[PDB]
This record gives sequence, C-alpha cells and structure tokens, in this order.
Amino acid sequence: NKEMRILMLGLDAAGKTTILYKLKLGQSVTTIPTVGFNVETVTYKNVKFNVWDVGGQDKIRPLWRHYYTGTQGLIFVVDCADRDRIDEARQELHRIINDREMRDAIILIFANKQDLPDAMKPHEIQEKLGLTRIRDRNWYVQPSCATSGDGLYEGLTWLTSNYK
Ligand SMILES: Nc1nc2c(ncn2[C@@H]2O[C@H](COP(=O)(O)OP(=O)(O)OP(O)(O)=S)[C@@H](O)[C@H]2O)c(=O)[nH]1
Ligand SMILES: [Mg+2]
Repeated sequence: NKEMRILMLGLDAAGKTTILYKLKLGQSVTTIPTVGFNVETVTYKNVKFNVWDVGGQDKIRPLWRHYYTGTQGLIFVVDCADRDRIDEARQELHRIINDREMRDAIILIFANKQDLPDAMKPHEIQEKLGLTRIRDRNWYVQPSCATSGDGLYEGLTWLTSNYK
C-alpha cells in the first residue's frame, strides 16, 4: 500500500474533524473546536492516507504553515450552509495553495453539510471559491455530508486517482 500525506483545513465548524472520524471509525462522533490537530491513518484502495486534521478557528490559522511541507494532497472543507463566510473561505483557501510549500498539492474541496436545507450546490461552491479561475493545477469539488458519509470515500477515490 502506497502512502499519501493529506493535510485537511477549513474555517471553524466546517466539519473537518467529523469527516476524519467518519472515515476512520465509520461512526459520527462528538467533537469540539480543535485546538491543536488530529491524526488518523485511513487505508482505502490499497493506499494509506495520512490525514492531518487542523483547527480552523481564526486565531490559530497562522499555524497552518507548520503543516504544509510534506503534504501531497490538501482537503479543504467548506460549510455549504455558511453563506456569510464563503468569501472568507476563498481567502484562506487561496493563501494555502499559493504558499510555495503547496505548489504541487492536489486540491480536494469538500462541499460539506449538503444535507442541510440550504446546501449552496457544488457548482456554486466551485464558482464562489474562484476555482474555475485556476488552471495548471489539479482540483475537484466533492459534495459531502460528513454525518452520513456521502461523498467522503468518493473524495478519497479522487485523490487516489489524481496522484502521479
Ligand atoms: N448537519 C450537518 N452537520 C455537520 C456536518 N458535518 C459536521 N457537522 C456538525 O458540525 C459541527 C462542527 O463540525 P467539526 O467537525 O467539529 O468542524 P471542524 O472543521 O473540525 O471545526 P474546527 O475544529 O476547525 S473549529 C459538529 O457538531 C458536527 O456534527 C454535515 O455534513 N451536516
Ligand atoms: Mg476541528
């Protein structure tokens, strides 16, 4: 089984930690705002994903840099029902990917919380996150629901599929 270091970032409350343990434990666990980081190795399609879950609160976003070096794939998780902060998510996203340290990272977007009445569809997120305006770079917007599991594995698959 080949290995892949995945860094997972997003605004506070996007659902990063939930994705982590749904993937790993298969259950929907109780979480708290992440202060340091979490780490689980998830093995799917003969590949060992090394997934790092980092707190998203504003004061601790400067810590994200510490984790860049090494990362082969970025998973950026978005609350799709959080219309007030999508612009903010755009910023942070672009900061990540432009840092020389992530020049060669594959970019998986989790458009999360799709179960919620205002799902702000996948195509929306894609345009609203200024992804369309990005070529010469491997990116995909996966719809998901972290509580149920929908899209999660499908995202892992894309990272498997899109890693040379
Ligand atoms: N309805 C719904 N709720 C979700 C979904 N994903 C996560 N949540 C809920 O949102 C809450 C916060 O998610 P969490 O996983 O802790 O965010 P986080 O990205 O880790 O946030 P932080 O630690 O960076 S501050 C949890 O109570 C969780 O159950 C989803 O797809 N749908
Ligand atoms: Mg967290």
